Amino acid sequence: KAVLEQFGFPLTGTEARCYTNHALSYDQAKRVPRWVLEHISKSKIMGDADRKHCKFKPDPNIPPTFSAFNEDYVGSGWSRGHMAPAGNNKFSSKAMAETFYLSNIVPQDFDNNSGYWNRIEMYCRELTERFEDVWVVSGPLTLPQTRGDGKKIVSYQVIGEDNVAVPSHLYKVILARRSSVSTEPLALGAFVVPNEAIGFQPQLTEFQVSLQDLEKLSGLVFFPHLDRTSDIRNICSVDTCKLLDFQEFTLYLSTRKIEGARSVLRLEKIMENLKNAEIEPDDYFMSRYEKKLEELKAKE
Amino acid sequence: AVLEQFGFPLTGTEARCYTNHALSYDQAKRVPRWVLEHISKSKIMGDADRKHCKFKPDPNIPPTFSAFNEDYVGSGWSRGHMAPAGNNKFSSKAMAETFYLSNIVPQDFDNNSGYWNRIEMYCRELTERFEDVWVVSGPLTLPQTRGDGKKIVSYQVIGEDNVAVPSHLYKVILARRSSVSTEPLALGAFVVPNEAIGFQPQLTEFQVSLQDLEKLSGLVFFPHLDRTSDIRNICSVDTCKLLDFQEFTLYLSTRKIEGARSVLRLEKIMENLKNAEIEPDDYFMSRYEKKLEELKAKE
Ligand SMILES: [Mn+2]
Ligand SMILES: [Mn+2]
Repeated sequence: KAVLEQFGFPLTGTEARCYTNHALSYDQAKRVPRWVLEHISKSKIMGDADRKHCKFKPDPNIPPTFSAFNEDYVGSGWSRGHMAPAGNNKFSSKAMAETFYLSNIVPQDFDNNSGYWNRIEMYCRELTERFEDVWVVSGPLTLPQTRGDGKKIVSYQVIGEDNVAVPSHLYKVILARRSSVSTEPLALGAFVVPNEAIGFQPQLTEFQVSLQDLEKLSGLVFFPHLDRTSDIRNICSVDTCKLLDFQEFTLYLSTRKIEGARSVLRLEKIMENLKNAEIEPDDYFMSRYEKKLEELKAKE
Repeated sequence: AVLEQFGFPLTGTEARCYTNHALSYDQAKRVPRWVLEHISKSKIMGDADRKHCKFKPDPNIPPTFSAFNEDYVGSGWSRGHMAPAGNNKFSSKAMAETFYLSNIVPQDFDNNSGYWNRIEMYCRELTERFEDVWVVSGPLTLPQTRGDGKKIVSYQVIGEDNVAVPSHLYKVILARRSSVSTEPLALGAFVVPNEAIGFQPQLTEFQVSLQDLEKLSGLVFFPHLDRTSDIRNICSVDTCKLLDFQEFTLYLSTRKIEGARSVLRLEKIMENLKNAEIEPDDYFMSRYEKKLEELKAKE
């Protein structure tokens, strides 16, 4: 109607925004993304892109009045948690840098970010070994709880002067295709984890939800082009949905710390703590360990 | 375009246009984000009857993201129009569409029949002085500050479908005197809490800058409006005066006359009004004694 629209309808700002290796819809009221879609493959998760050189910055395309800023996060007790992981963009330093735009970031628990959420990310990358193409939609969720008088309440903290919303939960929708020629039905799974320290006791399936139920909670329709009348396999039935256990994940963490060891004694402590946990180093750990020891012997 | 092979997720925020209002829906909260309406002298006159309308789900909203009457009834909250039904007396179709729950928000009973209603009346009143009035209404969930400084957003969700109950409501009023007028435009933004508000607060207490409201709601109102141009504050070019108690209490009483189905209930409207230390004006006595003779001609 021209009369209503004479000075324009209000702008919500939810238009899809495309980047090198991810797309997102931004929530200008909460200063966080509504959803972030990415595609993962064997080649994308390989390359020389170094996360150490990347910096968090406001997304230059976002109107500043609706953008978050590093000052909102630093000192707030919450971490800047990627929705599209930086580890999924080793192939392109430009793609990785764009995952450090705050339009891709939500306030996330430190332990969750470096723990259970990281392991889900790793599981998503692992799926590329068994599937050729993997699509992932990540995003925040603000869920209700039942107050003492039975009534359901949504409560969430809001940090910084820009009032960046802290989600109560995080969701991931994983879609995997064996290949573009294959006749095998696609594998899909929806998962919802609280934005807090989880640990190693709960398996990923304990956080699995039906796609319908997640769409009702998030107010979103994921992968709308996907025809649901066809057969879509449960990813936790056709695949494993098993994250790394304590031993494997610690060995993985201790292997990464090798490359940052700036002294020989840092490097032996890494080995020390790994031995104290009775986790025997694997061949890959030793190769990097020996490589770094002679490297550090050749430096001042 | 390998990301799009199976489509980006759907937020469902596209503008939805109706006979006399438009809105953007929030599928997660099951309430509108904003509702824009245009008011004029002609629109607010006509034979469209409110009592012929029913609240119903919006037929164009996906049922999975829609609210239902079962969510509101018994929840302690009223179904509150953003675009009021009273602005569509010219068209029964327009009025019926304001009863789609896509235009509805959980609203405090007193706020809806009281302070918010009075604001709706002031907007209609503007059509005496401005030939065109645009209004954007919607809910707001704002944070409250704990004693330690932490800002917490806390709102209730009602019904099986978890319809969000907002803490505040907002209105953006834009008025133009005429399409041939050199006088500048008039604009104002207001934010009232979603609760009982008495008669002491004047509307200007709840007035906020349009910049602030936009930062709180994540919306850009009237983007095609040039803000470097001559844009006047609505409360300096107009009065921003709501009806006081006596004016409003009389307005409420004159309308309960038309619903009096018996004489004994018709004079109790007179009695309650006199016991309210308000004197019936001519319009009251006019329609009052008319309904009195009408009720003597029935039963
Ligand atoms: Mn992370
Ligand atoms: Mn109302």
